[PDB]
Amino acid sequence: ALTNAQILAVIDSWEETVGQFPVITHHVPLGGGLQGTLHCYEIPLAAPYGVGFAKNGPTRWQYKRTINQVVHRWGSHTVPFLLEPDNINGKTCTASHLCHNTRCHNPLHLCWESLDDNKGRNWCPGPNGGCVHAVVCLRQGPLYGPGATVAGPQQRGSHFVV
Amino acid sequence: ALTNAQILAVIDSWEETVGQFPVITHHVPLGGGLQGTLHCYEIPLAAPYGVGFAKNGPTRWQYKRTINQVVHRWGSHTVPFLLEPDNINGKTCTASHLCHNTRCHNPLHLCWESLDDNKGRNWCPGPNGGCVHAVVCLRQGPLYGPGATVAGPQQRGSHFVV
DNA sequence: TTGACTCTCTTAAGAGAGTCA
DNA sequence: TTGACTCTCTTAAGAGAGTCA
Ligand SMILES: [Mg+2]
Ligand SMILES: [Mg+2]
Ligand SMILES: [Zn+2]
Ligand SMILES: [Zn+2]
Ligand SMILES: [Zn+2]
Ligand SMILES: [Zn+2]
Repeated sequence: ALTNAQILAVIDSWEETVGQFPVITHHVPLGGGLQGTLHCYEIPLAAPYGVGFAKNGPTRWQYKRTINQVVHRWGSHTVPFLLEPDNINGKTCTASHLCHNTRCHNPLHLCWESLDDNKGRNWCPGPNGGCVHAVVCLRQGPLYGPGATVAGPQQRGSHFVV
Repeated sequence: ALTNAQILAVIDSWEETVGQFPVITHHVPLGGGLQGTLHCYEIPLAAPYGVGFAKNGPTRWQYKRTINQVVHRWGSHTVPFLLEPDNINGKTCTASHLCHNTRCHNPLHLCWESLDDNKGRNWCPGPNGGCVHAVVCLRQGPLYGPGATVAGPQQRGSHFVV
């Protein structure tokens, strides 16, 4: 809600509830042929999810609290960042999973960045493979690799140059 | 159904027409601090675009040919790939700009790959910066770099471990 | 047969808000 | 007040199809 105290109280309640989510260990590629381990705090697959939490989509949740007799609601991963600017360079800030695990609500696996920065982590080579993200990746992106391109650049005639 | 010969004729007419589009020289990052040059064949900003071409969205066009009294229509960048498989790994193939210039219709700047592979090129370090795409990038992706993350991973209490 | 418009849809990373009990 | 559902929306890489003359 409006006050900094009220916002801190929301973050604190969220952390306490998410802190009781099951901790699931995931071994992950780091890049450079190395492997690491992440501990994701995973929201349950079905209700009940935790005090204040409800599912609005297959992989979407919201956190809600009643403050000053009014319901305040947020996307479930946005709560750690309620004191941060909600835009950057005219682009909306989004909660971005460094662990690429949507059910995870571990704030140590989240950052707050444009949707383009968020998406791009999917292809990052990872913290031991050349990640240049200033807020460093925790793992190689799941889509990193050579791809599966069916056909490359080509022409039949002689009208084009690269 | 259109025969192989008829499809080749469509591709040839498309190439003839696109080859007469304005050719614009662009200096581009290649990765590794190097600069290169791409020559884009750019569809006009407003009608007329060229024989067979029409705009269906702000940066979307279609190519249309009428063969034996039947109207056939294709997305304007898909025509080079009409003799190729149209899916791979259960994913639809998409025209993918290696030059990242949507108006460009140079077939030497296009490849044919899944939408995920397509998107990922936006963040590629480039052919001189570590590109691992099997069909190599022509330039560093426009969104490559450290990003502009507003807030990184953080907690207020001690409920979490990474 | 052709041009120049019109409309809505897909995907996978993210969102806000309403209906009931 | 809290829980458990419902719906549609945003973005930026990409699509198919209709109307009229
Ligand atoms: Mg993400
Ligand atoms: Mg692209
Ligand atoms: Zn996680
Ligand atoms: Zn990274
Ligand atoms: Zn081009
Ligand atoms: Zn590449």
